[PDB]
Amino acid sequence: GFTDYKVADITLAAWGRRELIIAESEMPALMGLRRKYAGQQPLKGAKILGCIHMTIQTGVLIETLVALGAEVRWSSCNIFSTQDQAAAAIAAAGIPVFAWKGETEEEYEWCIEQTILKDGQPWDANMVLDDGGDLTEILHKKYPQMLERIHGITEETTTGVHRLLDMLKNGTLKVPAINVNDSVTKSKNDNKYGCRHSLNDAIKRGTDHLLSGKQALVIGYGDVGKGSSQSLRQEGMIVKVAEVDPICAMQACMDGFEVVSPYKNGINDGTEASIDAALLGKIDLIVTTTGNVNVCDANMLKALKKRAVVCNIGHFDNEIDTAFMRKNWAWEEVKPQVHKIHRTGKDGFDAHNDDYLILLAEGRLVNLGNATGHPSRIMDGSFANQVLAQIHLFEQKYADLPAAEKAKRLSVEVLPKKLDEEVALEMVKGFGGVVTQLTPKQAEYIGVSVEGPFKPDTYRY
Amino acid sequence: FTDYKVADITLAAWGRRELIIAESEMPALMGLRRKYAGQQPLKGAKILGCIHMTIQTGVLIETLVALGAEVRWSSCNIFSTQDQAAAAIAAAGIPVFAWKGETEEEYEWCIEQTILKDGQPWDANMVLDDGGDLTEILHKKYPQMLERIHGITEETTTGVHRLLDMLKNGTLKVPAINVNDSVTKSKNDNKYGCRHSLNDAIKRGTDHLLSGKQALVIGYGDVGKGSSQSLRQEGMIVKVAEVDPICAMQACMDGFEVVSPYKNGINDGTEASIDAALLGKIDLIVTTTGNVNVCDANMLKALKKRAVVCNIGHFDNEIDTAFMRKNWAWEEVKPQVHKIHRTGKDGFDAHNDDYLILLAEGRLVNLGNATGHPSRIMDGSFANQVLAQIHLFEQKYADLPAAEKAKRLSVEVLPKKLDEEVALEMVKGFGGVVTQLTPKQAEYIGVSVEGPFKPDTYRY
Amino acid sequence: FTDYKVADITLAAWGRRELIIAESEMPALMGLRRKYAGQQPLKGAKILGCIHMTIQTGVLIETLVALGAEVRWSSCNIFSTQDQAAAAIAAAGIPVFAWKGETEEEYEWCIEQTILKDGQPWDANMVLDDGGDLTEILHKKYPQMLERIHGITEETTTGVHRLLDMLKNGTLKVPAINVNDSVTKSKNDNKYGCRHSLNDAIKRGTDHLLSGKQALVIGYGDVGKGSSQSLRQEGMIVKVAEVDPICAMQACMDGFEVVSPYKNGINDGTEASIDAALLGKIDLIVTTTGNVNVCDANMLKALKKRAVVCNIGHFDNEIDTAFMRKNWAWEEVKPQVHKIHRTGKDGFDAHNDDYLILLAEGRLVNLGNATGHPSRIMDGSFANQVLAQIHLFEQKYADLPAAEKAKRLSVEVLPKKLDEEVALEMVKGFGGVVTQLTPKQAEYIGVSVEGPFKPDTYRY
Amino acid sequence: FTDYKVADITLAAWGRRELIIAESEMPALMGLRRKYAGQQPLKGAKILGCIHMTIQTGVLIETLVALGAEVRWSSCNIFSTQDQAAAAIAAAGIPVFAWKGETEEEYEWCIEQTILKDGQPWDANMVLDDGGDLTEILHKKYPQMLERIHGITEETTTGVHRLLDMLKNGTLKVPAINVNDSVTKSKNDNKYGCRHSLNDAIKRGTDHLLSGKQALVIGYGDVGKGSSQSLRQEGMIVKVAEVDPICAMQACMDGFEVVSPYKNGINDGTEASIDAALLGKIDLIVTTTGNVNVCDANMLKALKKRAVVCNIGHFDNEIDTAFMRKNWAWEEVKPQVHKIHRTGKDGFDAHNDDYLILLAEGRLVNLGNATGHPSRIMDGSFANQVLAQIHLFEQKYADLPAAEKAKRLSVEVLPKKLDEEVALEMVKGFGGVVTQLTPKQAEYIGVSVEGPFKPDTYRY
Ligand SMILES: NC(=O)c1ccc[n+]([C@@H]2O[C@H](COP(=O)([O-])OP(=O)(O)OC[C@H]3O[C@@H](n4cnc5c(N)ncnc54)[C@H](O)[C@@H]3O)[C@@H](O)[C@H]2O)c1
Ligand SMILES: NC(=O)c1ccc[n+]([C@@H]2O[C@H](COP(=O)([O-])OP(=O)(O)OC[C@H]3O[C@@H](n4cnc5c(N)ncnc54)[C@H](O)[C@@H]3O)[C@@H](O)[C@H]2O)c1
Ligand SMILES: NC(=O)c1ccc[n+]([C@@H]2O[C@H](COP(=O)([O-])OP(=O)(O)OC[C@H]3O[C@@H](n4cnc5c(N)ncnc54)[C@H](O)[C@@H]3O)[C@@H](O)[C@H]2O)c1
Ligand SMILES: NC(=O)c1ccc[n+]([C@@H]2O[C@H](COP(=O)([O-])OP(=O)(O)OC[C@H]3O[C@@H](n4cnc5c(N)ncnc54)[C@H](O)[C@@H]3O)[C@@H](O)[C@H]2O)c1
Ligand SMILES: Nc1ncnc2[nH]cnc12
Ligand SMILES: Nc1ncnc2[nH]cnc12
Ligand SMILES: Nc1ncnc2[nH]cnc12
Ligand SMILES: [Zn+2]
Repeated sequence: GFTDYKVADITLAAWGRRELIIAESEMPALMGLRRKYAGQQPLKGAKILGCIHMTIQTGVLIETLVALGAEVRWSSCNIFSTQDQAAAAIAAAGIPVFAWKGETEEEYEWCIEQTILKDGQPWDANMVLDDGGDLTEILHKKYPQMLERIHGITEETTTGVHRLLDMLKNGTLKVPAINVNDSVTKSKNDNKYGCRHSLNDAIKRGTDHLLSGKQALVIGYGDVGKGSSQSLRQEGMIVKVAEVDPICAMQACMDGFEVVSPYKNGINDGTEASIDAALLGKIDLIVTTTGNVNVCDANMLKALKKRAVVCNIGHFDNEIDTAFMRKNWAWEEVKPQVHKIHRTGKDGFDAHNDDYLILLAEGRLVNLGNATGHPSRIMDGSFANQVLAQIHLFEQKYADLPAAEKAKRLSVEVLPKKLDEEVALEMVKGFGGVVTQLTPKQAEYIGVSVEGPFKPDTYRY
Repeated sequence: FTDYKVADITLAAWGRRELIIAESEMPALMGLRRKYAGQQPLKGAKILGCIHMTIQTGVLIETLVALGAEVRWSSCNIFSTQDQAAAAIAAAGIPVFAWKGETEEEYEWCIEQTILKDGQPWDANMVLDDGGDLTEILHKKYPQMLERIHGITEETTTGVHRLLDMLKNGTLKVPAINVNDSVTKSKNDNKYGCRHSLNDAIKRGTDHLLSGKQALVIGYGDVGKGSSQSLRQEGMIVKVAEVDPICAMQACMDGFEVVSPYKNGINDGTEASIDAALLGKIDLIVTTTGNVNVCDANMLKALKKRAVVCNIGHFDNEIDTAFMRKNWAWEEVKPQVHKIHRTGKDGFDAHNDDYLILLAEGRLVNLGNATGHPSRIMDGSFANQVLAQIHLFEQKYADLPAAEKAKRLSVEVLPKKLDEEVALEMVKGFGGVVTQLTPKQAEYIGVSVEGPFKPDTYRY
Repeated sequence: FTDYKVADITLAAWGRRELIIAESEMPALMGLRRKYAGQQPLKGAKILGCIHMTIQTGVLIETLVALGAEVRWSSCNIFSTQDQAAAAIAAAGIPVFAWKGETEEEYEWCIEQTILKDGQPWDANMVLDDGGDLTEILHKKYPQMLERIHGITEETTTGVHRLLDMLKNGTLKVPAINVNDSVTKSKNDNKYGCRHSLNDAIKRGTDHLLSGKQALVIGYGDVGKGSSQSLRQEGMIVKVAEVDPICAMQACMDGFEVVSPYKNGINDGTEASIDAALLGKIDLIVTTTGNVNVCDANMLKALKKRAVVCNIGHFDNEIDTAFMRKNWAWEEVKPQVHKIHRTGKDGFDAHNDDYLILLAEGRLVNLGNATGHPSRIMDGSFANQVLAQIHLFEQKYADLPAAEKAKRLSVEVLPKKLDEEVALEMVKGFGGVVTQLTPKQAEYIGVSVEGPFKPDTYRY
Repeated sequence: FTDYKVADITLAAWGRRELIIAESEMPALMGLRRKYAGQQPLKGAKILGCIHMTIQTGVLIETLVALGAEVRWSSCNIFSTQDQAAAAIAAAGIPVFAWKGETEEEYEWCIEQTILKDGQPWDANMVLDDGGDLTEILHKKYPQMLERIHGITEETTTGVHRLLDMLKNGTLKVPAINVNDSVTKSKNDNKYGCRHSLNDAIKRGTDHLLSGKQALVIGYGDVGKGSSQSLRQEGMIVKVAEVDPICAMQACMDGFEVVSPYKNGINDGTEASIDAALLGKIDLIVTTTGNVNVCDANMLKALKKRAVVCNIGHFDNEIDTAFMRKNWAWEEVKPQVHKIHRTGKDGFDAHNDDYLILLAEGRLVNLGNATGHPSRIMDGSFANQVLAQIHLFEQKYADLPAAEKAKRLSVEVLPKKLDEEVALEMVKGFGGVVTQLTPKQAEYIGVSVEGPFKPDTYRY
């Protein structure tokens, strides 16, 4: 009887299920939570609006939430990141999902709206799980009455957290949030090692280019930029790194990279004369990792070496000025999510023109657009933190609190270190790792309990 | 001038040549000399210093002096002094009591010579410490001196732990800056410094090939991360031990197998709990923890014949060297390199195969068997030290009214803005070029164009 | 009549777009097109080709044709064709019989379609082969055709071994060039190609994280060196098996532990000789040997649950997949990815935990589950192929008298000077700049300024 | 015993302690000592040896003696002797003339003391040489001695070139074994030895941070490959120069940018041909070529201020140090470390910023500023030397009639089977376990189960 979904092809469900069964075996933290909490049903009565890339890994997350008692309605947080077999397997399990690979922007917004509304009216949602803040923004702008009954938001990614903190600073945030991104088992696992795995993967799938011996420029050296620069350097690329943050730049130097700017002396005067044309004319690959806007700008695109590959692994596509390219240059599709952008003019191109760039995933997050994003064993950490964060906020029942008590709990918080450690331990056991137990004397010597937590909250890892 | 004690004053010219080179490798510190020369922000400061008397420390000392300070100096380890650096500092008219190869008694005597001048307490008003030994002696033996001291600037993880313990117990008498937890210290010195200097020290002491051999690194904090890289980049097969599952997760993701010396990780102190099969394959063990007895007697008994044993944490009690002194025979190979013969206490066969090689008698190996971290790394740590000395000296805690002392008695870190400023000088030293945000970009991410660029929660 | 057979001719435009990109990545091959355009050195050549029908092979084919040849083409593996490449070649009017996912019967039919044109032997006069299957079929079934063939140019290590065996037995009927042993082939394609494409294929088939997991690479020749790097650079903990102690020495020095699947390295053919403790910790096994049964049934039984098994040597008999077909149940995950359930032959539980994952049914994994080596690497191999075709075609062995044919049967390599010339074009493709020797320098080391730069004994 | 000259005989006990350690790191060489002690295959051999008088050479010498030889020894470089090794050898009753820091006159005198015993030619019958200086002196000055010599075993690439030049000109008087081109020498010592010892020597001489800095390695043969890895593994950004496009292709594929010091690679002797922008960014230049003047005066003028300059090829003429001696002022930092002030010849300002740092006066830096390659690597080279000495001594060329000498007068390598046997012992030293081929597998690949495993064409 179940029809409350919209996916590319329901017949892919059996394939998706085969891949979910494999992914379960690669996600011991998440599966450990399923086993530990199945009896208690800590999410019984939770009704979760979810908006995160509809991948196989998200499928295991969804089914864990459901196994713990929740009901959900789901969409993807990017137009190209859904794996159609994952979406189909979730729909076939009776779970509302509105997601397919290759959505238009209009369809993207419609999919989020289908999670929010059931049978033409607001669903009885009481929790939000978001990656990037688009669902959170729609709820605040269009559905404030729904937020009265929502207990919390659990936010996945750096960009989404920034958006929440902006709302909190402006006094416009209506429900408390957990910053899942800043668990160490998320930020220093997913953001870094996930991109290490999936950046080179996506570039190979899209282009099949040799990377060894070629020149790359990675814009940014935060967690994504660190993992991205390693993805490339481990393949034998000669990688240069750009940064605005001198501490991150110092790390890039010490890690063995030359630190450069696309602009002469680092100063963008807005003119083509401020571009380091000599530097850009030697770059074969540019990757944006910043979470910022226009860090690969029009003048940089004009100066790049002929046939350079351009991609973005930050959350939103506006890292690269693709609007400039759409307005001015001719796009030739090579295959899905791979375009040659011909710099010779807007109306048509010579099939044998040499003056083009190759753009991956139309500038949208390349790892998910041209490959399958991060691997299950990495997403295990992020998604175990999501489950714990959902349990915590659902149990706190913010929406049921009196006004004076809401005022004290309206915050953006992280999970306690003890839980971060518990996720990490399950990850380590998945690798067959064996953690040593402190003796009582050793635990006393460093001032911790034998079971942890092992570090002060100031610790950076 | 006679108010010093060093191994050999005639090494001064060599030390000075090396200081002049080190200046060229320390642009953050040299930038501070230029920036603050006019103000003389340390005029009237009288600084008790206790930190490894290396060439890099020499550049630190001379920066403090160039900013107006007077100092009295000792090393914080018996084997870490570079005798040419000590000589060059003494030859400049600066009181220094330090040499490579001190006894424990001589070590304590050197610290006491900084504290006392012409037989009585110096009129010290600032403390710069690495590991907390000087801080401990002042609190326990010279509490009256602390009434006139404005602050302590503490270099290293172990020393900071000790300060935070004092603050929690209410026994810390003056405010402190935790220099260790600047990012340009902890995530530069503690990690990349050990990356550079661990393999260096092992090569100088043993000249052993590392490629293809098996290592066990105990700990995966900043020092353990850098140490594991030092070995793996040489082609060692490195296994990592940890108690902290987050640090263990990082070791797995970084490409290491995570193992325990004890079966199932359970250290009951019995020989039966040792993973003898694992330890019997290890060619090199390195301790990085800041903890006690992490390479214990039963582990030492089980190690592969001819394994190398060393420690790069602050104190030698990471390894049970007392057990080895009590039970086994020590044959000096050359200074700071001993073969420890597991055949018994009273003599050894010159051709015995059942020995371990211990470096620096278990004391920090990078400084003991080589020269510690390189100048361009120590530039970051020591720029932070100078800024921290300026900050606490200018605050004049000792002279504050009682109500204001109560509010300022704390262990603090430097502001992120200054950490970034030190980083930028370091980056320029490499020829790196940082990009400047446009106004639109700065608005988009919610920061000022000049920084700071990250919230205080950020981990890098 | 369409004198081709491909999966889907509508993929031609896509293939053509990818050919145009690949041309830009293959400067040695495109340089040959330009250099030899005038001469048409392959005018009159009629080349039977059997090599993986990829985009890279497409550029090779079109270079041969641009130099005057006519060709008839098939793939040398059932899973290696890129259907868009085959379509683009068919659409250009070139006979090609190839698709991804051939049966063994279809594979042999495709080779036969190259050999026969319109129901009779084509008037072939040249052979280009990868692995020796076409060479074998010609000798076994069409020996009269070899009377008119001037030579064979053989791509890969396995094919060369087969040719040398024929030469030793007196069964080889035409001379050959060993293309594999150009340095710009063996030490480029076999090593760096596998470095690029092994981890690529494993990711596409499984999307498994590799970092922190345990791999066993069987063999450490050129393919094993590149394969081990592919995995270790992703953070795998890689162990290496070898029978050749020189290759094993290189693996140790490169930072790998060298192990055997068998106790003390001795296989007695029973499960008791398996190192079950070792195999029970392995997450991925990769065979690279060119040998037979190097991942045998007893090893397969002992592997860790849910281990990935794959082969990157030329033929699938490196792994005992016949044992698995006879005894265990195969569940297709997706094309070229099977779970092999060790619970029995007749069915499986969808939730069984005791399975292995086999890629490409044991056929070469880089081509089966991804797209093989990248264009910029295949540029070197395929430049050598073109040069080898030119050389043998020009020599005209088939036109020699019978007594002279007997004396001119050999297996030769290309001269070092040409290997250097290919390498120079590759380097220029990266933007590299080679220095020119001064006359004094060239005299000092005993070479010509233009090369060759090394004696024939040199191993690089 | 007085028939020696060393720096300080009292260092003998230290040398012996280090020899005993080195023995445990040299299982191939010690395996030969044990295997051949009974047979005494070198009984009656009288070996003139000229190779770096290190601890590793000490183990070599004592192995030759243990097998029956008598020797007379000198070093083949003025800065490479370890004085404790020389003392330990002299204290064992073995004639050795070597110390660290010889003058050129003393260097020649030391070689002459090996050649002459009590003022007259020794009754030498074998030569062991590293670089050809002893070989050249014998041919030019002592041709009568060569009549009674059975062979030369030559260690290094430069020496082999010199022998092959003599053979080509018809001036080589006795047969030679090219020890360099065993795989367990060239692809072990030349590459992995330099990987270990280059960064070691730079750190000992300068204590400079390498991570994040720019290096230029001139050459990408075995020494250049190992050198480039030594630097890149420490986090240097390494660029590579080459004249050989095949070696340059390998550098690109290995992840390096390939550059020339000269515009378009044309070294026309002019200042304007220097790529000033490139050289002005280089912090470290290392020469690895075996060629002459590859770091020339115009390059030295253009280098970044405070760049480090060193050579790891056999001879110091890779760098134009004569130009620097004639034009610039040298300030000794410490032994084997000079600042070269580009401000003029007559004195310098102690605070001048415009200088270069030269290590070991341009002589081989790994031996000059550190201890060269490690024992476990030199084990391979020196096991090959022992085998080569045995082979040529047993052949007794000097006793053959003139017509029979003609057939054996050649420069040859050891058989692959022996190369494999050395490698196996090396692998067992790491605890590696080689797999034994089954008879069916050996048949499949066409080899004997015991080896050799590869054709003579194989490049590894
Ligand atoms: N694709 C993925 O799977 C994935 C995974 C995790 C996070 N992300 C996204 O990637 C982005 C980066 O995340 P993060 O965790 O690395 O954030 P981060 O804050 O740790 O790092 C971003 C870095 O970009 C630098 N930067 C900003 N503007 C710059 C400019 N103009 N030039 C150069 N450098 C500049 C900043 O200084 C900072 O160090 C965010 O959008 C985040 O949501 C994507
Ligand atoms: N030698 C040097 O030049 C140098 C440089 C910087 C710091 N240090 C010293 O090195 C030590 C480590 O400093 P750090 O910054 O890395 O500290 P840290 O807190 O970052 O790391 C120490 C690690 O040891 C682990 N650990 C504790 N007990 C353990 C046990 N029994 N087994 C395994 N792991 C265990 C902890 O979990 C932690 O991750 C300190 O003593 C510090 O003062 C030395
Ligand atoms: N997939 C690809 O794209 C690709 C590329 C190049 C070559 N190849 C194929 O890969 C195979 C290997 O080629 P190669 O050039 O490396 O050959 P190689 O001769 O250089 O190396 C093969 C190695 O396998 C080792 N070996 C043999 N039997 C063994 C055993 N039982 N256990 C352990 N090690 C064993 C040998 O000692 C040898 O070192 C061949 O079949 C070749 O045709 C495939
Ligand atoms: N220091 C050590 O311990 C040590 C060890 C082994 C060998 N060596 C010596 O090192 C030298 C190199 O030995 P190798 O075995 O690497 O020789 P090799 O022939 O393998 O390599 C030398 C390389 O230098 C390149 N080259 C020549 N002239 C050049 C120039 N003008 N610019 C750039 N590149 C140029 C050549 O093309 C060649 O690839 C020899 O002198 C050898 O005796 C030293
Ligand atoms: N595989 C994945 N699933 C969900 N979110 C992701 N973010 C990055 N990779 C992802
Ligand atoms: N070189 C050095 N000088 C001072 N303190 C140090 N800590 C580590 N290395 C050091
Ligand atoms: N340690 C060493 N001893 C002898 N010859 C060498 N060549 C390189 N290193 C050496
Ligand atoms: Zn999102």
